[PDB]
Amino acid sequence: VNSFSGYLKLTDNVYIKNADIVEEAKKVKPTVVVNAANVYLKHGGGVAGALNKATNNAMQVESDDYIATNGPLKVGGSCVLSGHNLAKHCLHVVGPNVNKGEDIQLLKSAYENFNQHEVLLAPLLSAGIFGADPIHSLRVCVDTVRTNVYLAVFDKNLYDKLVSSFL
Ligand SMILES: O=C1CCCN1Nc1cc(Nc2ccc3[nH]ncc3c2)ncn1
Repeated sequence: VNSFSGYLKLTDNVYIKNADIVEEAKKVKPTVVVNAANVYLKHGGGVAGALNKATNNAMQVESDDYIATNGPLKVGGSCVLSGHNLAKHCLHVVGPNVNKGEDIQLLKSAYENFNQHEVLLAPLLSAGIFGADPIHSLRVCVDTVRTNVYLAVFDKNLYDKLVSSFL
């Protein structure tokens, strides 16, 4: 039993809700919140911009030190950093950005990072400003993640379409 409330159950392990991931994180304080990161951990917009804003830019400060030490992430890769005031940990995961020409096959590799964590709050990878089809992202999530994932979808219209089209 966990504190996630109001989710629709899609499969044994995947749950979905129309919610602002920022507000959801502040309420549950999950062990892991997933960020829709880029390889430079530049949290300018989309989910990342919103999460970072909620940390008063502390996420960005921490991320800049991470990059200075380690260099950029790989597309499809991840790193674990602090969750600041939102969660114990933030799993920064880089899905492919279609608006940069990146290979959509890397979306499966991106979701594989979730399997290293028993329970996660997450957005749909490569959705929004990353330019992928969210219906496809949900399909890859369900077919790749085996741990317990609670998906937050900001747009109500999109949430309803994802549910109504789910196989
Ligand atoms: O819906 C999708 C599909 C893929 C990415 N994506 N976005 C989100 C957004 C979100 N929260 C949010 C929304 C608007 C905001 N403005 N300022 C802060 C802030 C926070 N929570 C979950 N997914």
